[PDB]
Amino acid sequence: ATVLLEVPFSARGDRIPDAVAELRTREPIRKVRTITGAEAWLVSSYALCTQVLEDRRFSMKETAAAGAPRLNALTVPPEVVNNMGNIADAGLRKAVMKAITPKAPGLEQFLRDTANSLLDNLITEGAPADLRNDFADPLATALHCKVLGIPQEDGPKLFRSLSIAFMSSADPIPAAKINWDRDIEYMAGILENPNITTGLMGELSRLRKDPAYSHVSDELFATIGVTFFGAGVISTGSFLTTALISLIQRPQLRNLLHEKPELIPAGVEELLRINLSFADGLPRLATADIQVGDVLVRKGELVLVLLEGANFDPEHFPNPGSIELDRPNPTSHLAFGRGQHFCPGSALGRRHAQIGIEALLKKMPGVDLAVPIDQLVWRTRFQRRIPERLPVLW
Ligand code: HEM
Ligand SMILES: NC(=O)c1cc(Cl)ccc1N
Repeated sequence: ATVLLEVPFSARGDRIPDAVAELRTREPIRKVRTITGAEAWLVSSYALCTQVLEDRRFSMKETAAAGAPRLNALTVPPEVVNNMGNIADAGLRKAVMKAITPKAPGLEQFLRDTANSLLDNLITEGAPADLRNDFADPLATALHCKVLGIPQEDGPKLFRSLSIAFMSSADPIPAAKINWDRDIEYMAGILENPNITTGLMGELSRLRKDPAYSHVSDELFATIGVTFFGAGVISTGSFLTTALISLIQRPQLRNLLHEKPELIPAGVEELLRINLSFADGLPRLATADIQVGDVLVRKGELVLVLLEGANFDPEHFPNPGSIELDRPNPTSHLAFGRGQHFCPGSALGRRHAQIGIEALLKKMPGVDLAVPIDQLVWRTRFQRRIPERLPVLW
């Protein structure tokens, strides 16, 4: 006899388990068990992932309901799961999004300079270098500090909350509350800080004093800075790191982008499509009985949308395991989600990786793993799959 199939299948972000294809072919929606012991539906075909993400009756908000089947424990106050709905209601949606485009003046030059300088330093210290801790993460952290308008020097302390903040835990994490509360006081201080006038926090400080926002709470303003810092640094640093590994593992692809750097955008778009950085399916709670393939999902039940199920579905991406820079549907992957909660930092996520890859390829054209790929240590019980250290030589 066997327990119900458990998720996640594997912390490894350098290979998709064979089980995913088997599941997608035989059972594109099946019952699994999460780390909390709750039952959920795993959706692993493009068509069904797309359906669940586009049907708002599969609610993100409701996952936070007391007594709901859970993927993992909340690392935030329950009202913060409705973050984007709260931002929408307070009239802050247009302002938040305009503040987080890679289109801001001199932001790209900032990324480029920062990536180059992180890289010059690696080269000066000599190989082996750690591309996660000493390149991709400081790059992400530096980008979000610039973007928020906060001092660069504050980034590493805020960054160190993230190994806890993005845990995927069966149980509540005392440390997450500590960090959350601390980082919220930090962001509040920043709203009251007369020198913080640029980026997202500079803008939020203005709107805060505007009579049109007089009834928006201080908690929400601080929450926006903590959440956008955390979600963004975690997501871009994780993505970049594992996209480097895929790049490294493909010297032919790396050559091509080195010769023809104008293909880098088309490359990152494939790197996003194939990325395994999201460790768990996207959770949603059925607010009604909804047919999904052969299964009638009952109101109250948890549904997990498996992003690599969609992104490696051969019915939508032929030869899905393969990076092809000339697919006719290149950006239709679900790497940023789909429908109501589509990632608001997608343009920023894209530029960060394009530039980080671009600079890496110029400075380190012979970049290569300095250990066998199996030696990478994968972070467990975490909402991203990342190698703890990315040791490389060049
Ligand atoms: C390449 C980097 C990134 C990847 C792969 C990525 C992935 C995603 C995905 C798949 C979702 C949808 C989650 C869901 O529907 O449950 C999402 C939502 C979100 N992301 Fe991004 N993301 C990235 C960069 C960013 C950046 C740069 C920011 C902002 C600085 C950001 C902040 C958010 C926030 C606040 C949400 C919630 C959207 C909502 O609830 O309506 N992430 N991220
Ligand atoms: N800074 C934090 O501790 C934190 C950040 C996010 Cl984005 C989510 C949960 C957290 N505890």
